[PDB]
Amino acid sequence: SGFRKMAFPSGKVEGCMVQVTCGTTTLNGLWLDDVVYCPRHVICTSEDMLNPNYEDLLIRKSNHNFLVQAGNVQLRVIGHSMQNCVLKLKVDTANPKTPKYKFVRIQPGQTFSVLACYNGSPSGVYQCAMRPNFTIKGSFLNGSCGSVGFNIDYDCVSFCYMHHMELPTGVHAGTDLEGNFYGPFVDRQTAQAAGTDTTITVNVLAWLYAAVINGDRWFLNRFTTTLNDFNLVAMKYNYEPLTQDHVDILGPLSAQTGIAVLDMCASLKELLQNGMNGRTILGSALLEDEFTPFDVVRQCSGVT
Amino acid sequence: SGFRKMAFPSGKVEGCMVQVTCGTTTLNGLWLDDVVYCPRHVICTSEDMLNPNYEDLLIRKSNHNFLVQAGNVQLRVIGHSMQNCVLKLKVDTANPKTPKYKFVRIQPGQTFSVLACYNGSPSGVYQCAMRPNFTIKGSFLNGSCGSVGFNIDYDCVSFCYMHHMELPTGVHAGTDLEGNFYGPFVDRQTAQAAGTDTTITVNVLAWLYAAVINGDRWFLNRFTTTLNDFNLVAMKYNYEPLTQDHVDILGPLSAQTGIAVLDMCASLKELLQNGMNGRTILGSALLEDEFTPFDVVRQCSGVT
Ligand SMILES: *CC(=O)N1CCN(Cc2cccc3c(CCNC(C)=O)c[nH]c23)CC1
Ligand SMILES: *CC(=O)N1CCN(Cc2cccc3c(CCNC(C)=O)c[nH]c23)CC1
Repeated sequence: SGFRKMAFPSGKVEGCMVQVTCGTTTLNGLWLDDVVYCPRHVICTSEDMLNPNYEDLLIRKSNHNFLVQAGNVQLRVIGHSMQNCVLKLKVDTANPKTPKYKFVRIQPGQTFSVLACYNGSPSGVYQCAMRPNFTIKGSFLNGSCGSVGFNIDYDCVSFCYMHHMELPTGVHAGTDLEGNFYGPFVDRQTAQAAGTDTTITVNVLAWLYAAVINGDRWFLNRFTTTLNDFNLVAMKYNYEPLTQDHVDILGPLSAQTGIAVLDMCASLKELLQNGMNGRTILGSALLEDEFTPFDVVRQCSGVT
Repeated sequence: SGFRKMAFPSGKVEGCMVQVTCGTTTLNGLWLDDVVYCPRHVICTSEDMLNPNYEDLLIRKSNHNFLVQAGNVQLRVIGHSMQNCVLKLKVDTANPKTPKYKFVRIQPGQTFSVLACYNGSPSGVYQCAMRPNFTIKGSFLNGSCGSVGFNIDYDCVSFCYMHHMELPTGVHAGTDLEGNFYGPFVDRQTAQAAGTDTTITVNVLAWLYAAVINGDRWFLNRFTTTLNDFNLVAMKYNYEPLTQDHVDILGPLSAQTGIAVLDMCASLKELLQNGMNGRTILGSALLEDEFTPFDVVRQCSGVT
């Protein structure tokens, strides 16, 4: 027992990290097979960052301008191309440590692990959720760009994120591995509005189910509610409206604990309206929304 | 910017994990060079767990009874010995993936990453602190025993923990890599008192410094305090007394932010006496104590 914000083991991704340098700018790249993927802003200087014309900036660059170093060994760049906001540098050597992998575009509300890197070297790993507003609340300093987010299903790494920027608000924005940004963000140093964020209701309910499984039960009550009633409360407190799809995903946890999903909604309703009266749930003094129903089941069943 | 409970990249440790089976019991082992380290209770059945005589149980076992599997390859066991609460199985093959490593006994209040494993397969990674009462609040299910805790300094892994047990209270106990338990715990299925836990004061102050660096400043006040005064409040709220050694360790963060350590103590004093009035600090609604001053500096400076 016990419940922690657990990230996937990062080994398979550490073996893919490389340093990409173009001119004076250095960031991280992801080496899979004979291709290195990195943010296209590796070709900018601070002089260009306010309003870059990426097509024009990339035209002044040749394969020999992209310096790719895997730890201490230099990769020979034999092709370069821009796809959306990523650069794909074809190298002459396939990464011997390339795991089985997929490129996936995750949905808002889903979670993933991030391997923060600096100069191609992994520094740490943590679990994130893609916010409903398509930002992530990460931990990224200058040089962390090109660090990736991923999920691991047995032997397969599904890469879902590459870090590109920090908003003036301190939240993070990035792309899928095809270079398409999550959200309305553009890779330009400009004021950018992150939309109104909401709390991921299905994840809070999943975490309440994890709390019951792990012993924390004080919040369970004698009440029930309806999806309509619950959603009136969800709206007042800026929670995502709960749908039957969310109830269906919570089915396994509802079955394991014997607590009907709408009964758990009534516990959540009372916690929203009354607060936690100074108590904690799974060591937290707030309602946690960064565990999906899949994460809770995995952490409570023991999947490797 | 941004602040997260970040664990070390687990790659170097994933390459050391093996499955150890003895009779019907399976747990995890750590393969470093030609030795596999695992909890000695791998030789028990539930029939033995209430009051085992480990010396007698180990005498009924031969090298061929210890089945060690590294992923899909079987290791040949050529020696076995018990050191405190660990077994050391000498194998005929040195682990090709053995990183540079040390065995260290961490101090209470220090942090480390845990790579939770099942059947020799890594499932996830999270950051822990060794509680002042020598327990850890982890996430471990049956079969997780033998999972290890560690720190990573550039290329060197310092193994500090091996998981052995869950107390009836749900907290976790284990040993250093010489098999010596942290705390008064014994590897026997019996009622065991974890001492009174305290909050790691120097870590809460370190996390308040991380909050200031990352923008969360609402808690800073116009007050100061003394070590004596602060410690009267620390005692009332079950915080560890602050010493000059703790002030000295906070020196770098005090210098970086320009907030004198005793001024930060006065902010902490007011948070303890007044609570957080429904506000948050670094996304938390409670005072976080699982970041050391070293962790905060590493996460805020970018060390890989
Ligand atoms: C992650 C990293 O290493 N960074 C250093 C280079 N920075 C360049 C860059 C790229 C795209 C968008 C940028 C913005 C958006 C506005 N943000 C702020 C804080 O003003 C700023 N710099 C950008 C990315 C970060
Ligand atoms: C971690 C793991 O895989 N476990 C399964 C085997 N268990 C055996 C064991 C070893 C040492 C001490 C034990 C206790 C102490 C009392 N705890 C409770 C909850 O009653 C129980 N089982 C023990 C360890 C866990």
